[PDB]
Amino acid sequence: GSSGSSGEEDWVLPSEVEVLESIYLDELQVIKGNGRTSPWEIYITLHPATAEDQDSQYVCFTLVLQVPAEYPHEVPQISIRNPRGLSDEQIHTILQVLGHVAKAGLGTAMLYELIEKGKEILTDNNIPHGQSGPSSG
Repeated sequence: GSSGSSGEEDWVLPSEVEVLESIYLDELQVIKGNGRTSPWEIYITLHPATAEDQDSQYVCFTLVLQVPAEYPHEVPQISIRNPRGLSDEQIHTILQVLGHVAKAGLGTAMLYELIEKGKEILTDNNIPHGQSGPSSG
């Protein structure tokens, strides 16, 4: 909703990716597009700083980051893929939070950050849902 006859050939989205590809070369995967939207889809599976991790990571979620054409102007579509251990409830929170970070970091690089948050979030709700019913309420 903004008359945009023409802008500039600048994009920070890629400027940040070129770096991430070096750090999370494998820890994260990036995808390119074509056409007008040419949305860049990126995936990554974060894990808690739990001890057992040393061997295996029971809980894990492939943080999906879909960077549209507007980006950064437009926050990347955040979605939890292959949510292990986490429940519909927990997952819901992860998204809401992760999203907040983006909206707050609009116009500027956020992807990198958005990812970090995911790690922390889980760290807290690492343990799987036990007894049915929220203790607090």
